[PDB]
This record gives sequence, C-alpha cells and structure tokens, in this order.
Amino acid sequence: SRYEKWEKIKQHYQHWSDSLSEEGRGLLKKLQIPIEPKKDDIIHSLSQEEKELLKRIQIDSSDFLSTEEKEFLKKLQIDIRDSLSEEEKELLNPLSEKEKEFLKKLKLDIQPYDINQRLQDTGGLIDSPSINLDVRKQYKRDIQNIDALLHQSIGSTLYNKIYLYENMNINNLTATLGADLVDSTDNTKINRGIFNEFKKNFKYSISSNYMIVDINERPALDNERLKWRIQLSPDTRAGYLENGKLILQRNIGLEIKDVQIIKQSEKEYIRIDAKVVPKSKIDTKIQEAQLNINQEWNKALGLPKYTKLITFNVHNRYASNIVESAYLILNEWKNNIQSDLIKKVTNYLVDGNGRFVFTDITLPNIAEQYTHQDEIYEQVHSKGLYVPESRSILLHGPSKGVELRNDSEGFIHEFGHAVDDYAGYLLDKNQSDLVTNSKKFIDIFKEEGSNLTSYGRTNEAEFFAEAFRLMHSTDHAERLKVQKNAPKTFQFINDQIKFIINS
Ligand SMILES: Cc1cc(S(=O)(=O)N[C@H](C)C(=O)NO)ccc1F
Ligand SMILES: [Zn+2]
Repeated sequence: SRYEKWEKIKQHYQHWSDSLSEEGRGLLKKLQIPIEPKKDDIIHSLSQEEKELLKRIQIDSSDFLSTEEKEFLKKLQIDIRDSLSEEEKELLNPLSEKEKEFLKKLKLDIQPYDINQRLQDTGGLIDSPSINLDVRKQYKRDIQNIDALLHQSIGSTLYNKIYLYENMNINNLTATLGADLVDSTDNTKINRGIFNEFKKNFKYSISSNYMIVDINERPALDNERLKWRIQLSPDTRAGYLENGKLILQRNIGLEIKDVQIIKQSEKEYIRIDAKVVPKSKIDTKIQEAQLNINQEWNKALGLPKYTKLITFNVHNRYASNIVESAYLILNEWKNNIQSDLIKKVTNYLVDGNGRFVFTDITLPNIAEQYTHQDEIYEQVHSKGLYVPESRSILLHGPSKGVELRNDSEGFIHEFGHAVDDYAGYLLDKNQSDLVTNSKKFIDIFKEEGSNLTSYGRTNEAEFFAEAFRLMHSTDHAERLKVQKNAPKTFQFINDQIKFIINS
C-alpha cells in the first residue's frame, strides 16, 4: 500500500523530524528550493552601455557558460527588452570580443546558491576554486551541517521492504544520447538502438549530492523518461521530507541491477533498478579501471607502464559510462589518426606531465584547468578542453559539443589543439607558442576561416582544431570538404603533421 508505506516511513523518522531545529529546517528547505539571483539588482548594477550590450547579445553563441548560466541570462535579457517597442522586440555566429569578455565577468554574478548543484558540479570536491571564496565557505558550512542532520539510517527492518523512486531527465546523464533516445517518428517509443547504447555500459552510479527520492512512484513529466527504482542498504542514512519524500545522504554508490523498457499509461519509459552500495566499492571499480586503461594504452603508445596518462575524474550518476566510453573514444582516436603523429604528440604531453582527463564534473573543477586559471571569468566549462599549461585534454561526458556526433569527435578536436601546440613548440623551442599564431596561418584564417563549421569561425585556434577534426572524420565526405573548401588549411595542417613526425 502506497499510503501505509508512506506512514510507516514517516513514523520511522518522526522523532527525527520533531527534533529538527529552526536552523535545520531552514537548511533542509534551502536545499530543495535553491536561492535564485536577484535579477533586478543585477540589471540595476549594470551600466547603460552594458544594458544595451546585454540587450542585443546572442546568448546561445557562447561556448564557456553552462546550460543553467545561459538559461538565467535569457531571463535577464527579457526584463531588459521589456521597456522597448513591440516592433523593435520582434526584430531582436560567434560573439564579439566586447560581448564575450562582458559575459565572462557577468557569470560571476548570476550564480544561485544551490547546495545540490554545487555538489554535483564539483563531484564533492567543494574546495575547488571555481566560485567566490566566501560562498565556497558558506557551502562547506551548510554541507557539513546537513551531513550532521542526516544521521538516522533507514533501518534493518525497512531497507528490504521498500523501494524508493526518482524521475530523471535523460539529459542529466548524457545530452548526446538524450537527443535521440526518444523515437523521432513516435514520441511514445524508445529508440531500441540508442537504448542499447545507454544500457550496455551502465553498471554503476555515484551520487555526490543529496538525492531527493519519492516514497511512492509518481507519473513522469514529459521531459522525464527515466524511472529509477532504488533499494537502499540498512545503514543508508536519510531524512523524512514532507509530501512523502526522502533526502538521502551524499556520497553513495549505486549498482545498476536492471535497465528495462516499460510501459506506463500507453507510453514507453526506461526503468532503472539500482541498489545502494558503499561508494568505496564503486570507487575501487573506477580506480581499477583507470589502472587498466593506462596499462593497455601505455603499451600501445610505447610509454612506460608506470605512466599516468589517462585520468578518471568520476563522481556522478552516469559513472560507469564515463569510464567505459573512454575506451571507445581512444579507440577511434587511434583508428582515425596516424600512429606516428599520435605517439609524437602524446610523448610531448607526457613530458609536460599532461593528462587525458575523462570526467563527469564541470571542467572548472578539474585541477588540470583551475591550477593554471585563477580567474573564474577565464575558467571554461564545455564539452572538451585543451590546457597547454598542463598539456592536458579534458573531456566532459554528460554534455554535448556543438555539431558533434559523438564524444570521440570532441576528443580529436582537443588533440588538434595539442597538435597546434607541439608544432608551434617545434618551430621555436626557446619561445614556445602555437602555430595558429604564426602570421602564415593567421592569413589562412582570414581567408578560409568561414569555409568550414560555424564554430570554426571563432578564431584561428578553433578553426585549426575543427579542420583537424574533419580531416580525421570517419565520414570520407567530411575529410574531402576540408580539402576542397579550405585547401590552404588542408595543406597547412598536413605540413605540420609531417614536420612533427619527422622531428
Ligand atoms: C566543435 C567542438 C566544440 C567544443 S566546445 O566544448 O563546445 N568548445 C570548447 C571551448 C573547446 O573548443 N574546447 O577545446 C569542443 C569540441 C568540439 F569539437
Ligand atoms: Zn577548442
């Protein structure tokens, strides 16, 4: 019975609920309902020129903000444009230098106080210098206090009598597969192929924030196609939340027991059955996996066995896929790029203590970035990233890059940046730079810069990287388009590759 179960669990935590302080309650409420930034105050704090700038700016054109930072700026833009005319509003590409630098500093002032979000973004590494220091300390105090509140386990009586539930948006786990998981012809069906890709490498899950689950399964909203059914362990700590819900302790492990396609009210959903395990159990599987993929690829690249090249920075709910997808990504990388170029460049990265960082936490919270990027407004979150100061490639699992078909296409783009780096280094080892800053390629970019992908138009660095990406696509047509639409760039990259190999 739904209601008896609800009552039985509520009574279990009843003394706990009654014992909560006024501070404890407010803290628990703050967690469920994050404190949003005050739009009025933000807009008021802008200058007249900055308002006009924010008013006309194409927000989606950015490539360093999060989906949530973009969503807020969109709302901020609306309030700005309100006072305008009806005809003018109807009227209202990469960003200009002026625009980009403005958004970069503006993102510092649009951060909501969201404890769960901070935990997921950092994967628990809450000391990461990706937010204001004072806010960071407020988060630490709140999280520690919440950990203290959640001291009562579910019990050895209830843990195997109850299932708890969670509806989830597919884009939470993976934006890439989420775009094509629902059948395009029939919205009520799941694409059997994509469902297989999703199901195959999903064996375990990690929660670095506090899961808020339903005691009783509620019908999914239209964006929710994932129906988690969770069984807790006896010593899993939790707390009762009003309207039949439970707040779970952070840092729990979840073994994926079964993933099925089910029908609820004449529509297909994905059932994910999970069992709570000690997180350390999962972390061991991850660490063992990292030890393995490094051994396989050190040999394959002729690197010493003790070389730490590939890093798994995994802390979130689609954990196992981040690990398993890494194999598939590097396989494609090996297939579509000549071995000598790969070895030469990888050795350069290893000589700089560089890493291949595969992660499900946001890239500003990766040490390989933030150690060389003190300024938050310069910190970038994106699908992928190359950091020359650390000689590191960063690849963010859950997200989706612009006009990419897969993660492997993203990684090759980033390897392109490393090629851009090494080649510029070989030209002048004393004063190392990027070949894309050479007068030659700058002229090539001034001419052919718009002939490839839209994103390639950003700058000479990204252009080189996009060209390099398409030159090594599995699609032969794409490789030819570069040769035909940007022949100078085509030869320029080929020259660098030869020069690198012959070095
Ligand atoms: C087209 C493309 C875009 C991106 S991105 O994440 O959206 N852009 C970021 C800033 C990037 O280029 N990092 O190297 C990453 C890889 C790609 F191939
Ligand atoms: Zn790039």
